[PDB]
Amino acid sequence: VTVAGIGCRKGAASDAIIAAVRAAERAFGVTVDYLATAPLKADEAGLAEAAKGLSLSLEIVAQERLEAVAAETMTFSQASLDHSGSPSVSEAAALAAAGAGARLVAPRLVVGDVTVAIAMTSD
Amino acid sequence: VTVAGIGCRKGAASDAIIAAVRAAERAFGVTVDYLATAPLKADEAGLAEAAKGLSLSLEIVAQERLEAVAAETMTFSQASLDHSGSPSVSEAAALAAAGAGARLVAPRLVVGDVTVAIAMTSD
Repeated sequence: VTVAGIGCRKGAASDAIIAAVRAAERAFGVTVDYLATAPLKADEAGLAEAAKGLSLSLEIVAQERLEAVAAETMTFSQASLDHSGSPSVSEAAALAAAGAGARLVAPRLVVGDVTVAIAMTSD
Repeated sequence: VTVAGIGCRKGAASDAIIAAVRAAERAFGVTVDYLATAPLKADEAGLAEAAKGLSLSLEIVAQERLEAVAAETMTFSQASLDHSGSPSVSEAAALAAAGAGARLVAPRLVVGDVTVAIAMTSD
């Protein structure tokens, strides 16, 4: 199971998100079967519409859960990230939705101004 | 793990959703640790804000996944629902987010015009 964590600036078109996910799939040789995000801000419709377009489920991960995941990856689950220290918001969202013990399999990707983080889980 | 599937009419206040979830918790003797919904319609902000207020994650379950779950519960997983035939949209959302083999543990609840379906999973 592979999760794509999505971050974007307030006011992002659904087709920009869709393009970003499919570009991530091609660039990394993965196939996303689940979408994830942090608590969405002022604009929220673009991301929800893109999940519909991609025919994928979306998990809007609570801030408490994001914080927990970020804390875990800095203590004993440091093998979950492929960079130093704290995960980014999108990275922590993908890892939270992925669950235990997921890991990040690709470097942080920005396509336009949509951030895509890919995580894969144990199974 | 216990999932509450949420359905509401277009234009529902976040506090109405919150009230509905906490009333479900009290009425059934459960504690919701995960929220779920069907592809959201014209209004979408009320439900996302309520998950933030309840400090719970939300899964917006894709229509393909909802259909699959509804199909499963009418074939061999009929023990997942406590009524006859097809699950409701909220029931199928809660069961999808809950995963395999969840079951519905409480009857369909409406509080105001917010529908709440509670599912519990194997673990």
